[PDB]
Amino acid sequence: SPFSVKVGLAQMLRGGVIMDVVNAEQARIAEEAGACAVMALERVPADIRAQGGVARMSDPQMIKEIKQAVTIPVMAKARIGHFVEAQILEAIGIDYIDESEVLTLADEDHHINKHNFRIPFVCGCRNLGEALRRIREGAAMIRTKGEAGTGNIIEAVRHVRSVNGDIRVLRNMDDDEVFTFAKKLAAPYDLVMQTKQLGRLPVVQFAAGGVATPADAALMMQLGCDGVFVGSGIFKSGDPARRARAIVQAVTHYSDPEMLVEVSCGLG
Amino acid sequence: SPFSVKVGLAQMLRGGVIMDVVNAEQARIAEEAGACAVMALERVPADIRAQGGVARMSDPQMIKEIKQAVTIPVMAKARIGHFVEAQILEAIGIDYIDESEVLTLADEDHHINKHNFRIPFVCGCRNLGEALRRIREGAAMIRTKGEAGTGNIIEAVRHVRSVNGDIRVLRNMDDDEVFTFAKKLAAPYDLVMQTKQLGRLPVVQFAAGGVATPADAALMMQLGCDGVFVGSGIFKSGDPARRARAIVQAVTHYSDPEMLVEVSCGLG
Amino acid sequence: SPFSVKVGLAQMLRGGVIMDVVNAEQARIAEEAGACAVMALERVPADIRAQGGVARMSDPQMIKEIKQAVTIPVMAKARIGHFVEAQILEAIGIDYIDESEVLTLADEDHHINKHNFRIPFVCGCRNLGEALRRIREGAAMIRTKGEAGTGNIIEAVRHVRSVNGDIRVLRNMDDDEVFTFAKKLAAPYDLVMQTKQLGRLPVVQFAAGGVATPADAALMMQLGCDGVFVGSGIFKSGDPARRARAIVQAVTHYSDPEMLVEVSCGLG
Amino acid sequence: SPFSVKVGLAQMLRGGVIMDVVNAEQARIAEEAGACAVMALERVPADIRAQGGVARMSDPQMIKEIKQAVTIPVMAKARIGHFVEAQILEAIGIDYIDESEVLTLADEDHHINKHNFRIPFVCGCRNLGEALRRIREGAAMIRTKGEAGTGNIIEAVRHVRSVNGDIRVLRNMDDDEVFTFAKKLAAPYDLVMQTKQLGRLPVVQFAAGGVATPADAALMMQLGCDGVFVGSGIFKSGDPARRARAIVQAVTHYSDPEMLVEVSCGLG
Amino acid sequence: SPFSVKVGLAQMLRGGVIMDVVNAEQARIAEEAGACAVMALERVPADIRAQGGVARMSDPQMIKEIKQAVTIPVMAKARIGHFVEAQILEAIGIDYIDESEVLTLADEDHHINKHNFRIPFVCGCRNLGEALRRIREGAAMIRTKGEAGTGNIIEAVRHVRSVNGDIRVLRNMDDDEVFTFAKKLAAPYDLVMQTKQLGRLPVVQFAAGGVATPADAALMMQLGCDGVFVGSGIFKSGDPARRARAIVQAVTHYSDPEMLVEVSCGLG
Repeated sequence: SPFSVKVGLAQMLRGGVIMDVVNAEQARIAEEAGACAVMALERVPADIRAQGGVARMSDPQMIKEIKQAVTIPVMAKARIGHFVEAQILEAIGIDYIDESEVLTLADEDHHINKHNFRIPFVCGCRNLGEALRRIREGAAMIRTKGEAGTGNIIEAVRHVRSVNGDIRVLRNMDDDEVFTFAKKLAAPYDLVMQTKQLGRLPVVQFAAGGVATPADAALMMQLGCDGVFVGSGIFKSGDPARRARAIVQAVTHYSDPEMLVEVSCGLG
Repeated sequence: SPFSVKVGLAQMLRGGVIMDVVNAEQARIAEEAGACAVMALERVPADIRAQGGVARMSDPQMIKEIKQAVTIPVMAKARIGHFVEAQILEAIGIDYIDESEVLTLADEDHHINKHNFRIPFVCGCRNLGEALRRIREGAAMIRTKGEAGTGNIIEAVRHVRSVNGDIRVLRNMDDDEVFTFAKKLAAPYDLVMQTKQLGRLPVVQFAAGGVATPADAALMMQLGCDGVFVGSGIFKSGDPARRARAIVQAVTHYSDPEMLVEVSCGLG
Repeated sequence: SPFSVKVGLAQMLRGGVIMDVVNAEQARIAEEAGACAVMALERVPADIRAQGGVARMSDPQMIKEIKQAVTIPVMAKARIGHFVEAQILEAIGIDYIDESEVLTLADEDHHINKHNFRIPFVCGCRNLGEALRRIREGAAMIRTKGEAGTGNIIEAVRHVRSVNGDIRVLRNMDDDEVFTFAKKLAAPYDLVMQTKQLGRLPVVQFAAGGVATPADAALMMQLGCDGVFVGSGIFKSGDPARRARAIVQAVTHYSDPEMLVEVSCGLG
Repeated sequence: SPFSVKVGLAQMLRGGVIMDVVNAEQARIAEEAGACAVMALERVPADIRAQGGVARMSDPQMIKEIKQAVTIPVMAKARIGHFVEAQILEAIGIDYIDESEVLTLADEDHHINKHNFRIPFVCGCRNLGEALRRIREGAAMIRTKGEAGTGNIIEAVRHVRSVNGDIRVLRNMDDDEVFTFAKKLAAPYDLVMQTKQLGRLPVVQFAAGGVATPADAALMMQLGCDGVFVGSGIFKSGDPARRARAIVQAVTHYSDPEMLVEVSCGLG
Repeated sequence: SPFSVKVGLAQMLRGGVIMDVVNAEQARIAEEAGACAVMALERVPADIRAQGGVARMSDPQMIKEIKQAVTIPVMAKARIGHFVEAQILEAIGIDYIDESEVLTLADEDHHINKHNFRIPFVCGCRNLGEALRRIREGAAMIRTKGEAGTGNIIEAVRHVRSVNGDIRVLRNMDDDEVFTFAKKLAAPYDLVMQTKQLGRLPVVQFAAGGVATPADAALMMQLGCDGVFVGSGIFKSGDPARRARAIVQAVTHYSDPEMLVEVSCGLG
């Protein structure tokens, strides 16, 4: 299928960090720091909503600027259910669309049908049922919804633990009981059974929302994530290159405390 | 698959009437009247529950007596979730097991995993979501839950209309909206989409529970059922052979009022 | 249209009394007493429900017996929503079908589509909205739901007053306000506007349920009904011929107190 | 009828964009950009209500100025239920009256009787029942109520999906069930049945309220609208001519992502 | 009676506009513009209450100034239940007292006994029952309570429609039912029956509260009012003479759209 191609595409991000960037300068710092992809963002949606505005797809022009500035994959956000925003993003020729709850919802009841696109989608989830629903709709990659722009990892920890815990429950579960389990999750039975066989999520699972420090990033990796997303927080500080490198280093060496000491020492 | 074989098996019952019988005499009357199958029943579960007892699988001996007495397929009831009752019934070599809510529930949370058997199962449903869940569990044939032993068709009409109505809703529905629809039904998405393509249920759909008269049986057929189940009510009356024939005739000639007049004239 | 033909058919009953009969003897007494039609009834539905049973269409045989016994029109009851019962009744060749809430409901959500039949239907109503809904479905004649087999006129008076009162409200109403009025009635606007122009119901309106005495029958006529239905109560008394005649006489001479004295004097 | 003439009048706007304008300068920009009509507006009602004022019909003088400045049809708003505002607008000789919930309600219980006018009316709706009610009152054209002056498309998407979804439900629905369906919609049965036969709304259906970007406009068209309304937002920006052209282009080429990229590139 | 004399006095205002004036200059503009009476007002009660003060009878001196300045009748407000304020107003020799809910209530439970005065009273009402109660107390003229100093006609429309609608209901109503109707209105039966015979209110019925534009004034007249009250809004604008004349012209020519266009064109 093209689906498995998209899934495979997403797997090459495993082990990596993805950074929110608002311009080409930041994008290069990200790339040099060793980010595996960048997320293009006209403005931080936190700030647009804090001022009571609607947060939409970013201007294609500014996305084009970032796509040119770097050789690593570029991602951008479409509003949930806004399949035309996604068509535009596909046509600009970015690598991944993030169907993002951080932007203003466009459809209260329906997500984008992501199978109708040739490029892979990221979606958020709070639990396994939601993850499996996004995947069936054609998401090639899952992140935690976490908590947008607070710096608080508590929500991301809840989500990772929730998802991973249900997968562990599912792995050992009497097969006869999986029907009821699928009902309670309101998830497609066929994806539930596949998740059972795999013993993990059929797609790459990243942590997102709240990851603020190297320690946070490493925690996410130790809890069994495949990678992390980081916000614009990195670039709103001193030596952005250093803070960027630190989080990449944390994710690469997530089980080496000595390394984590080094990258955290003197960050502010 | 063996699944499609079981589904195909069940199609031979299309256009037919299935009658509850409590002995071999009744079974022969049923067969001669033109019933397409019989349902073997130690005792009427209505009466066992009315006297506050538990209603279980029938004695294999009495089932064996009925299997011998007739050449039409024989069905018997297993309690919901009682997979060992089903194993016994399979080994006796009956034709269809009815996983029946009319018997005392054995498992509050789980139905039998019907895929683990080589003979086909009937299950009940009140709506499409329930039907699709029973099918995914491996039911080869669906009936309405209706209302056991009241003679009141109202519940069966509700169920037929409910199921058929949702199928019609599903047939025309924007494909992008079917994901959410599957969530709301708590039904496997893949079976929902298949039902959409077929424009009907993937399995034979019978009416059951409350069908008392020729008019009732014909109504069910006109509402789009593939056949009907009838209770032991038939044999608690004056000329059981006549009443039996009448319901068969009603189902065969369900769109011929003239015929329905004839079979109803002078029944009591 | 055939609709207007059915409406016209029903208008021939204007000024008349319709009597429930359970056999041919009673039917002839009814006819000779001057009833404009008879309602065939295997058994009184009151008694079938009082014993917790289901009340359905009557046996066509006993209906045939009554159709033969008399030259006045014969009516019979179909369960609400039971369109096959109605097909049978049509094919027997009776004159009017009563879609009757006195029988056990067959469809909780839908009435018979009465346009699909060539013979006229009676329906019950409690108010104008309900009346207009039954008419749009193709009822040619409206009766009050009243109160089955209590002998208590209070419900019938409520219904007549309700319907007539809303018609009077409608007759004078600002045309610009009729849209909202139709919304509140949940009735088809086109039938509402027609009722406004006519200043009465587009169909014959009879009183039913609770009419026990000559005084009751005359009251209904004075309140603006076109005729009345009477139950089997008549025949559960002395000189049924006398009691029958009395109600007919009451309806014919409903504004002549002297007559009403005469027919009521010495009845019980 | 004059009704079908008004419906036909409105159909000429199919495929088009209608823009809110507050003066003649803006009106010409709209016309040159390729708008199919303009909506004349003294002031943005959002601002009048935000300052706690009453929003009424616009001054006829300023409407006259805009009618002269352009050759495309002119629309103006009357308060709901304010039939005299509508008479004035008709007499000024504008092309379409919008009975608009964006203005201060004049009649809590009744809309204008739009049949009493010779020029066509637009009304808003949230669902099919409301649409069919406005049409029966004589609206020649339906728009979504959406959400006035937020730039948030979510309400408009809900409304389109709602209306279109119920039409799809209605298209396939058992005819016998349409009576109850009309009751639940509180909509005229005759218009419900007509909508069933047509398989779409008897009138042009436009999207309105929240449409902010080319992507939004195209989404509405992809969801099956016949055209869109846009607010004064367009003219509160740089090169208003460019932003205006962009939305027109988006609606014309709503299924061409490449086009949508071009018109969205560099908009701000 | 003196009552019918007062009623007749009030009828000579039929067809007219009454304007709130706060000085003699405004009073003359009103008179020249063709107002049929003026309402003397020390200060706008809206402003006295907006500043948390009590709004009472106006200073007799300022009322005397207005009575001298014009030859048209002068009205003034007394607080509800404040019969001594009314005695003072009578003694000053004004023409009409308005027992006004716009002023601070003086008696929570009782209105002025208006029969004890030789000059006619105006009272407000929201519905027919309230109107009939005020009349029995001796009001010679009824206005809607509407909504003081908002410019919003919605409340006045509600009241007119309410009153007129109940009168229409009453006109056609079965006489036998009028007793209960009077109970539900908590209105004197004798005035209810009189209103029934007349087919309208026994006294002049004016619209008041919210009438802001010519269109508003004409709407009130088209809904069946006998005249309108207008607030000080007129004089808080440009060319007060023009705006004054416009509303008078609107009420005189309330069914001529062309006229309404002319008087509304260029008002602001």
